[PDB]
Amino acid sequence: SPEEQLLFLYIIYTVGYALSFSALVIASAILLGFRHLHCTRNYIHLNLFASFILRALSVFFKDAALKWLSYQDSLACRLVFLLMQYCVAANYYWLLVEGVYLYTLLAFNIFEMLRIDEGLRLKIYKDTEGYYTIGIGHLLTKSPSLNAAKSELDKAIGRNTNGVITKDEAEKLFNQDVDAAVRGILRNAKLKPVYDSLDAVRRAALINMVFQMGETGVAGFTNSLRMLQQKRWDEAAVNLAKSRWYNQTPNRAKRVITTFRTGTWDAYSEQWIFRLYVAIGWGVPLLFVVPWGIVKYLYEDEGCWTRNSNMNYWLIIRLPILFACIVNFLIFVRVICIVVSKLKANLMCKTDIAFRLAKSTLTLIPLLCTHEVIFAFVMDRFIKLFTELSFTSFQGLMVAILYCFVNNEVQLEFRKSWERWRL
Ligand SMILES: CC1(C)CC([C@@H](Nc2ccc(-n3cnc(C(F)(F)F)c3)nc2)c2ccc(C(=O)NCCC(=O)O)cc2)C1
Repeated sequence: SPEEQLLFLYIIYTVGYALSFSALVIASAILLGFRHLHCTRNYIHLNLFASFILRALSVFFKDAALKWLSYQDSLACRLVFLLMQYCVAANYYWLLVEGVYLYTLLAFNIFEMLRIDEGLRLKIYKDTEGYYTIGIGHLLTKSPSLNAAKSELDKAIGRNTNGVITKDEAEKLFNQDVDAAVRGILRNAKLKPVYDSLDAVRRAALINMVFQMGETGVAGFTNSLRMLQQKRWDEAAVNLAKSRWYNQTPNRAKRVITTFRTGTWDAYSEQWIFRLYVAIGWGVPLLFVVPWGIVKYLYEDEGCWTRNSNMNYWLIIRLPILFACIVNFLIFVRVICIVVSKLKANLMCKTDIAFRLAKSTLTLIPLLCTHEVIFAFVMDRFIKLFTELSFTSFQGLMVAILYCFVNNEVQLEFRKSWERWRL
């Protein structure tokens, strides 16, 4: 039946956006409700959810305007359609930053963490403590002798020092120091059990302290190390502030403690980067959607601009989305090469955020960007192509699932909340 076909798909479409809207509002409530979930990774999710929520609001508003000159001829329809067009480009660009964020997350590590905290020295320097240092926090000896410090450095570099050491030589010594740090931890009775239990992020925080203080130095934090092993992050965060370490070097300690508390690199992120994501997710769509709207109002205005079959006016909304999809697939491929490298090299376990976030993002990219690429320059079996409306409707639901409901961190919050209720 012809009429039966169009009505049945209308149901699965509206229930698709009904299940998506609900799931996204609930998911967004979860990310906001629990304090522990307040990190840059989840904030990016909340903006991606909003773009799906607003898209659903367009669908419900269009449908709600059917109840009471026709709706096709009205200007209200063109506005709701223009808002819808905005949400779609927002989905694709918030998906872009979702990939860009992931890529940078895979590129940061302990070496990048220490290069920020320790800084870089080109020449030998006698620090406040009496120790001669160079490179990236490479302490030599406390011996008050620049003559012997240069010689002590000569043996530990290979060639004659003179005093000036190149950027490459410093990176070489930097690798030495970090490898020597992890060997210290694993050769310590009090540091191995906790290090083995920490995630890759909180491992870097533990290496960071050993890099500053020392193997036997950080082993003194008996009080903090125990509650770190027990997954009790927040209790250890306040405990680490009551330290000699925190009062001596406060700016560095607060960054390390945040990394312990949250398990993220937020304490090393620049604030302007997240403002550049919000300029891409919400800003760039505005840059091609409004000129599309203007030409389709001055030069092609006929039934909420549904008959988009004339001139270059189709291309100004389809080429920026194609651009977002091509890059999304380029990130898709690049990320996969990085993840399989880090997994093979035992740099990453399948238990880490970087891998689990890749597990979800690598799913959404070909899920949302495949259609746009396959039919790139086609303007426009009937029943079979009617199925695109099913996937686009459920799209928001799947985003809520992969980025919230199956997230391990949120599941911890529900069990931790249920535990408080009993005790
Ligand atoms: C819809 C489905 C049928 C498809 C989905 C499935 N997709 C998926 C699964 C695994 C790999 N994968 C493994 N290794 C690599 C490699 F090669 F290294 F890149 C990729 N890739 C893609 C999925 C499963 C598990 C999760 C998941 O737990 N998320 C929560 C993590 C988070 O968000 O915090 C997400 C998606 C389930």
